[PDB]
This record gives sequence, C-alpha cells and structure tokens, in this order.
Amino acid sequence: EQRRLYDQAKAALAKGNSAPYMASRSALRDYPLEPYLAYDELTHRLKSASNEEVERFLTEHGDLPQIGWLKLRWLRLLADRGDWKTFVNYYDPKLNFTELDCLYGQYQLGHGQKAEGYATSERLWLVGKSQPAACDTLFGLWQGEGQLTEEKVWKRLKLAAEARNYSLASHLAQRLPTLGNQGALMVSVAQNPAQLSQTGRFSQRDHATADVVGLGLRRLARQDPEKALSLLDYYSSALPFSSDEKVAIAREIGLSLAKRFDPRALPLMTQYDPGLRDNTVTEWRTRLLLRLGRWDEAYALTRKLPQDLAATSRWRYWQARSLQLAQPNSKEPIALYQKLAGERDFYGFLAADRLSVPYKLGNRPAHIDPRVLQRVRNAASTRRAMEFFNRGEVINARREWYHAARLFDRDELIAQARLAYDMQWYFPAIRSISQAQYWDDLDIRFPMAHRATLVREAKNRGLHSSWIFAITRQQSAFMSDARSGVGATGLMQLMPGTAKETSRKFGIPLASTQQLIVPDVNIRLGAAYLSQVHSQFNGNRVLASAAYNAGPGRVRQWLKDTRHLAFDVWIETIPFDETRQYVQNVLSYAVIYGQKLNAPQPIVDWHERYFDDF
Repeated sequence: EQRRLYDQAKAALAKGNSAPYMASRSALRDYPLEPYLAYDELTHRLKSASNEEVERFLTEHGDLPQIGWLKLRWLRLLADRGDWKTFVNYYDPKLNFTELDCLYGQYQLGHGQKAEGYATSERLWLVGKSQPAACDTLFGLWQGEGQLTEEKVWKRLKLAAEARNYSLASHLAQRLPTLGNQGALMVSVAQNPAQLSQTGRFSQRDHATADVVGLGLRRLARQDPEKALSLLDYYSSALPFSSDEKVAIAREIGLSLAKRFDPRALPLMTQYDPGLRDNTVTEWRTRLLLRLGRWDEAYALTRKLPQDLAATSRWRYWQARSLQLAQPNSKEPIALYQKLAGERDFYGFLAADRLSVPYKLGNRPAHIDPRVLQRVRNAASTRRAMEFFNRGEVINARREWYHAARLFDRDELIAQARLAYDMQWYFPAIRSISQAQYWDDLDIRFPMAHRATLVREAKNRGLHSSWIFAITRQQSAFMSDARSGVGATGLMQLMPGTAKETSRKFGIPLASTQQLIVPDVNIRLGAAYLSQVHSQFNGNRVLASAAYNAGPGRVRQWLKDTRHLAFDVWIETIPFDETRQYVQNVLSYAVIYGQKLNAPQPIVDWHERYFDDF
C-alpha cells in the first residue's frame, strides 16, 4: 500500500485533534514514521496520561530523537506530583537537562541521601551562569541545611564574574554577609580590570582581595598582557595569592604574551609550568620558540613532551623540523620524517614534502560485513530517515541520522556512511564516517560534488580548482543550504553583506539572499570573493585561507614585523586554534582534490614557502 494518511493525520494533530490518526492508526502499523504521530498524540494529553502508558511508550519507542523532550516534560510532572519512585526509575543525568538534575537533587535531600544531594547541589551551584527555576528550589533546600556558606557564594561570584554574567554576580555580591565590599569590587574589576593600575586601592592583604586582583589580572591578560605582567610583579609580594592561583594568572598572561610573540612569556611559562603539566602552555612555549627562530630550544622542548602531545603528528613533525633548522647538516631528521611522512594528515604532507617524496593518500574503503550493513538498513531509525528523505523533510532525516549515530559502534557507523554516500547525500556520509574515524575512505570524505560548477569558476578567476573545492569542503562539507548563528549561508558560507560587496565589484547577478543556497550562484560569488582575498595577499593560499576564516585585518596583525618567515612556522604560530586548523585542513584538502582532479597540488606552492610584511 501507499498513503498520505500520515500527512493528513499530521495536519489534524498539528494544532488540533487526533481523529484521523486514531482511525488510520490501525492501517498505519507497518509505516515507519507512525511513531512520530503517536508521540504528538500522547504529548498533547500528557498531563492526563497514566504512568503505564508513558512507561510503555518509552519502552516501545525509546529510539526516537525527540524522546528526551517527552522524558523532560514527563519527569517534571512526576516530581510535581511527588511520584518520586517513578521519577528515579527514569531520571537520566546524560540527557543533560539541568532542570532534571536539580529535581534529582531535591529527591536526594528528601530521601536520606544528604551527602549525595549536597554534592549534587554544590556541583550545580558552582556554575557561572543562571540555572533554571527548579534549582532555586534545590539551592533553597541546600541553604536550609546550612550548606550555602559565604565561601560558596563567593566562589560562584568568582565564576559569574569570569563568565561576564554581571547581573548574577551583582545578585551574589548583594548576598555576602561580610564580603559585600570585595564582591562589588570583584564585579568592578571584572568589568574594567585596568583599575588594578591603582595599586593603592588594591593593597589590603586578605584572601578575598587576592581573588579580586587575580581575576582582574587574568581578565586584563586578554587585552593588555603587557600591563598585566608588570602588575603581577607588584601584586605578588603585596598579596596573599595561593600557589595555584599564581599558576592560573601566569598561564593567562603567558599565553597572551606568547600569542603576541613576546619573549617575556618564556621565563614566566617556564617558572609556573616547569613540569609541562598544562598542554596549552607547553604547545605555546614551543610555538613561541619556533616564531623567535630559537630552534635548539624548541627541539629540546619537543623531546620532553607528555605522551599525549608527543604522539600527535604535529610534535612529531616539529621535533624533526626544529632539529633540521637547528642542525641543518644532521641526517637524524630524515629518520624522524620517515616515521611521519606517509600519514594522511597535514603534518604528514609536510614531512613528505620535506623528504621530497610523494604524499601517501591512503584510500582504503573498509570491508563492510553485510550482516552489519543490513542490520543498520534494517534499523527503525534508518528506515525513518530513509522515508523522511523521499518526502522532502530534510531536517527530520538529518535529525534521525545523527541521533541513531550516537549509539552505533565503529562498524555500525561505517555502514551508515556508505548508505548516505549512495543517496548522493555527501555531508551525513562525511559526518557519519568522521565519528567512526575511518579516515582512510576519501571517496566518502572528499566527494566530487558540483564539479562542473567549481572547475568553471576556478578557471574563470585564475585559481587552482583544487583550492576552491578545499574551501567549499571546509566551509560546509558540501551541505548546499548550510546556515549558522553568525549568518553565513550556503556551500561556501558566504556572509550576507560579504556576498553583496563582492556582487558590486565583479558585476554579478544577486537578486536575493535565498539564491545564496543555489549551488551555481553561491559558488560563483564565493569564487570571486576568494579571488579578492587571494589577490589581497599576492595569490598566497596560506594567507588567503586564513583571511577567508579570520578576516584579513587579523592576518595582517599576524604578519606584523616579520622577515623571511617560513610558511609552516607562520601557520603553527597562528594565535587562533579555529583558524590554524582551518588553514591546515584547506591546504591538506586541496592536496587530496588535486589528485582527484588529476591536477596535483603540493602542500604549498613555491611562492608561498616564505613570506613577510617586509
């Protein structure tokens, strides 16, 4: 049979009544989307519904993506009724609804689990944002048992000010029995920490004033790291800083000076994390040395990395390379490069490029056991996603795919990836395979979508067509109508007014922002804008790729006062983690796409290898 009995049930159910569903339900047993109707039928009348029915539903349709919202709506009711016996049977901290977590805390306090409920209460309390109304109740009970000491108010005040939630921080500082002053001062310094210049006003030697100054110095480290450093020197002797606070201050100043390429970071970062316990401080100590051309020290530092850092392709690369820059006549790097070259990531391509050997583009579509492939195709969630796809409900089919995938093991996920690839649905295949982490299938991970369009507009703007694929692949992963909270739309994530500044310059048809999802017109403007940025930085993809992501004014800040700076070092020393990754992906992706377009692209062009603002 074939039926819209779904659609017309979903019409009546959407703002109304269950009559078509109720009659048709008998006829819709085999139909895979029927449980979505049952959900809404029950959700409407949930307050009247019995435990036995809801419980039964959660059993027989527990696999649905929207099941958590029912659990939330329902457990809220059970707790309000005082059906705690039932609440606890279903309370799942993994749903990550803080409303439930606070309700669970209430239960614990009410049911002789006071140690366990205090812990729950405090965990939820020590949080720098505002919690739901349900937690006000828990914290009320918690307070009632004399657990909300002034210290624990102070400690959350600290977190609220750190998080820039100053209305909360004010509310907390107007609840300090004795510390009301330092609390107001904490909020004042959090808002403008340059006030710490007035060393007179912040002289009082107590553990509270130390907390104020230490927050301020960490806040001030972002935007005036040089002032913060001078002020640390004053304040250290002057105030009773704990040892671990001193570390967290030095961390923040150290990293902020490191990202400005100031050698004054090195002594500080060395004093306060000598054992290399902080992975970010350790990475940026090494980056700073690479930026300053201090190859010997960088190499030394790469030999002492903790297991987790040393194991990455990054520090495997930089150990070889720092040695090669330090001792250029040594042969010891060749060995080090060989271990690493022929890995399929960015630093492997670097190591391959350094040996003058071809890149290992390891394409090995894994053998799928078809018992697994068909178990995954004979999943309820898959048939529901399959069927959503036919219909044209695109968010729904995505929703089902991704939810199903949280429980699937490495084998189950790879099966799903191959199924989505077969429907010319390139992103869910890209996303499913990346969760499985079978990186060695480059048909799936690096697809040839919109190939006639990208190659045309690359030739048009005098650009390596491998590169425009890489930008597209990195910006969206070939999701043709992608959108973001910032407002970038389409295959190439074109910002709305970025796409019209470009439309004027080149004289291109743009009669709507709803045509920036159309692959043909989205690519065409994004190709042109790419070329703006390209020509802005003398056709240097390393710089242009960074600028596409980070804006060009940033990239120019990152080029300030350089001379003959190597491309690998520049990239590594990009301050933003988001942007370093972006550049390394795009460059890597374009090596892959160079092969697939039978037009080989080395990791970098001859003219990109060294650069500066000199």
